[PDB]
Amino acid sequence: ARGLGTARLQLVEFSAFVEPPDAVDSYQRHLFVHISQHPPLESVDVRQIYDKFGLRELYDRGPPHAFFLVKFWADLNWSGGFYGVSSQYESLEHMTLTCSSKVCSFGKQVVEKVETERAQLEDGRFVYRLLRSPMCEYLVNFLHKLRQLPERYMMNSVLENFTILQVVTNRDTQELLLCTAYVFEVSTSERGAQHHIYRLVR
Ligand SMILES: *CCC(=O)n1cc2cccc(Nc3cccc(C(F)(F)F)c3)c2c1
Repeated sequence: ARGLGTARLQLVEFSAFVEPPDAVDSYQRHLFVHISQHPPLESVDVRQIYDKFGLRELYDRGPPHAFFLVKFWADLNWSGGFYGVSSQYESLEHMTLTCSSKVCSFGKQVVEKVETERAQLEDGRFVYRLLRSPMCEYLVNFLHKLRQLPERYMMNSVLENFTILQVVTNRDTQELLLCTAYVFEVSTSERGAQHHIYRLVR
């Protein structure tokens, strides 16, 4: 694969953002993370991130190529605005998707989010839109609380135990389509949000 996504279901865009209250007057938005997919990928052993998450249960269930690892270098420099998460997938089949998002701190599932979104025909492609979903209030507080840590390495220390498991399944057939594991560091002030996309093997 050359990017995040199987060839049965591919991730177009994924972003967690904030819009300040004066975005109505003049629109700006700040990206905590961002993936835009609109050279093959490097390999990471899934046995090496088992402790951070069920990943082993899902991986043995398969298929292996559906599993990806993304690390974010989040932008945490930017209160009371809207906090949003947007996801967008594309496929050549017409499916109904179930997208579970399990957020674990220290391996303990803190928040889980399950969503359903059915296909839409758009220019020879089937587009799945989960745009502008409000962020969990826990995650807004955690992002807030992480923001005034006095040191960058303390932020990285806390984020060492903070993981997100993305599970996208065909709702009708119950089969797994895409699985992404998110591991977090914090980017510097001068750099924006960044990602690297690995592929989980073995
Ligand atoms: C709790 C449900 C929710 O609103 N939600 C669904 C998600 C799916 C995937 C990822 C995230 N959150 C996320 C993504 C990137 C970076 C962050 C961080 F807070 F900046 F660390 C959070 C959510 C949130």
